[PDB]
Amino acid sequence: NPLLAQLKQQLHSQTPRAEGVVKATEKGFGFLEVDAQKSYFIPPPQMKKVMHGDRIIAVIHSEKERESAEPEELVEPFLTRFVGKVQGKNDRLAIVPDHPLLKDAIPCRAARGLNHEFKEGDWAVAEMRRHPLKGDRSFYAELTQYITFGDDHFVPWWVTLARHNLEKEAPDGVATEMLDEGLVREDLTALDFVTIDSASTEDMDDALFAKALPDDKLQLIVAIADPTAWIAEGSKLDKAAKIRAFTNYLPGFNIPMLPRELSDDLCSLRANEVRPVLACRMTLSADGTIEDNIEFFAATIESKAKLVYDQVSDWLENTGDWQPESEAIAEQVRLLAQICQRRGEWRHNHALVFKDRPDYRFILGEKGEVLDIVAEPRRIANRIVEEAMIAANICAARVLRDKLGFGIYNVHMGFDPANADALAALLKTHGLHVDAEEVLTLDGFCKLRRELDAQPTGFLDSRIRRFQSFAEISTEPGPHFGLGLEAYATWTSPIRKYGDMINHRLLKAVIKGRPQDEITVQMAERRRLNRMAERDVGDWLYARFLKDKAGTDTRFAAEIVDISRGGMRVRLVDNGAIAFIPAPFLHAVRDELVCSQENGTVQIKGETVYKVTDVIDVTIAEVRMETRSIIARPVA
Ligand SMILES: [Mn+2]
Repeated sequence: NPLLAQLKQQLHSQTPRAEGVVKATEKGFGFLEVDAQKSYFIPPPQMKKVMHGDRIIAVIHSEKERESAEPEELVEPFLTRFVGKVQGKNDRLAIVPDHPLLKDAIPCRAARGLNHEFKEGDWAVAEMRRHPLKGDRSFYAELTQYITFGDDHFVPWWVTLARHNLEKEAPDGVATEMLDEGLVREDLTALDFVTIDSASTEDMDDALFAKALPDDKLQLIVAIADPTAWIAEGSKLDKAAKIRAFTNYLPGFNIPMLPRELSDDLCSLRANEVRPVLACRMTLSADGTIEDNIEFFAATIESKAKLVYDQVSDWLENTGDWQPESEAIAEQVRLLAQICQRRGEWRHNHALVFKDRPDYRFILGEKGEVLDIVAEPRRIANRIVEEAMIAANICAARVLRDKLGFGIYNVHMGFDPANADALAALLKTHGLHVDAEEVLTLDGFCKLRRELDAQPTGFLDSRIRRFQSFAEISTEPGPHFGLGLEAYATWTSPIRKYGDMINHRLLKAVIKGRPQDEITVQMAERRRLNRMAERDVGDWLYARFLKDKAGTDTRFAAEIVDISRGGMRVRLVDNGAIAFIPAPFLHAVRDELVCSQENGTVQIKGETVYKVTDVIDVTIAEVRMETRSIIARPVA
């Protein structure tokens, strides 16, 4: 009855359940990772109800000792929109999802309107449609897009773009005429300005200059291209850039935020071409600070030298190759050098000095093969443009703070106020004077940051950094905890950064007389997707580059980046590749070996033998092309 029914329902609700994530491997039974040590065993027949990565509620089935979990509710499904390689016969297609841990092929079927005959091996986008835990018969996906075919060498670029639903083209750009508002655009032409960029860039978005002043003072002029002089709010090209947010840069291939006809010409600041530029005046001295000596003002220049980072850095030491032809550009290089080497001193004493992990560059043939993977050096000329840029992005942050309290600012809070006392405890182990009170305040943050520098290695720094939040983007001004900036505002690259383009329009309002709520929402999101994309293509290419090295005695220095319970992750110093080293390769006696994810150490016979940050030599044991995984072993 009613009666019987009601009883059964209550007996049903009160029964033991746990919520967790399914962790399957190449076995039949899996586990529900509940938490710290709670993991339940999921038996083979029950494994077929769920997918590795699914978040589920399970009924807990009572047994004498070893308990069992029976999948009952799907909380959060692992797959929704995904990519994979198609298989099967004409009318019975399946798709193996592109993920190390999901071997099983999912029945599928093309959408409405999709007409492509899905060959075998075809890469497809799919959307999950059926799940056994939703009362469905079995797993069912819908093929919604064709990416490319199986043997396609360009698989790495296309699949990555498709899985993140990123554009693969520049926006269509009808380039209409240039605009007018109240442009009292000045005249800094005659005075010879210089670009300092890489070898192959057809767009230089920045120019530089300095003046012979009287007593102990300098005068930097940062000159940045004017995209907003042509593009207008609402404009088609305005609305496409809003969607894209950032230029997506990948190994050998970029997806421009803006049409090339601006980038390469109209906005580019070439050689001896008159170009409408937005500039910034400033003065520095022996310590190096600027006050009410900064004006932001539209102008126009005729750049008189296209200058390469290495040629420039060659001369700023002495070498055998290059000489600046002019006495104009030559003296103007000495200018910017003294500027740079003095400007570093203000940020070491009032901010946070940078050590920006060495960008790796892929060198590819016209067919996509990896020839090499060099690491981009940070010589002096790089630190010249870096310095200038840094200083010149600073000036905007203040200005736009005073006029509006609007801007596109980058807000790094530092440590999560939750982990707050979790941290002052940690250092307390390491024996480090950290009052939980001050901590949060910038003064504390940056004073702690100093003490870390004083350490033998970067171990403790790696530790504490599991405690901070991520740099965000906001409309209000904030502090750049990570940079040591009071406030930070980017206008350095309006051509690649919508934020910097929005800043430009705000920077125009300054000279003259609020970016909407969800703008930052999708600016953050695109930067994430852009970062994952770049990383995923690189993972493919590393696997291809290193393949022939597997089983060989080639050694590679590798820094240990993360310790897990089953082993440790290293990044090869020379190329940046990430490899895994399983624990039975670290020591032959398992009970003698401890890997703590939580302590960033590996102990052998009670002692610490490796820690996050260490640099050891490794050989390449295995490279799995299907999954792009690289296994390494320490040199013995
Ligand atoms: Mn540049």
